[PDB]
This record gives sequence, structure tokens and C-alpha cells, in this order.
Amino acid sequence: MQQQQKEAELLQKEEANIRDNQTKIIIAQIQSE
Amino acid sequence: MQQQQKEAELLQKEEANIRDNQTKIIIAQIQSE
Repeated sequence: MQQQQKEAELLQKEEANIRDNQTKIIIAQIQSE
Repeated sequence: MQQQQKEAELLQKEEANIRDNQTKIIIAQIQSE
């Protein structure tokens, strides 16, 4: 359960980080308007 | 209970982080005005 504990928070950080990268490109396209 | 303790603060950080990303796009659209 401690591994099912930690594997959740490990994938939490990578998908949080893509979501910051997804917004950093879409802020650029509205600045390209 | 300690896992119900920690799973609350783990989802707390991811939804806090989307809410920062939600505001970083909406500040850009009013700057696109």
C-alpha cells in the first residue's frame, strides 16, 4: 500500500508538470494573436 | 487515517496547482484585450 501510496504522488508530479507546460505554450499563442 | 490524512493533502497540491494554471491563462486573455 505504501508503494500504491507513492506511485500515486509520483505520477501526480509528472502530470502536474505537463499541465504547466501545456499552459506555457497556450499563453504564447494568444500572445501571438 | 494517516493515508486519508495524506491523500487529502496530495490532492490539495494538484488542485491548487491547476488553479494557478487556470489564472495564468486568464491573465493572458485580458492582456490580449
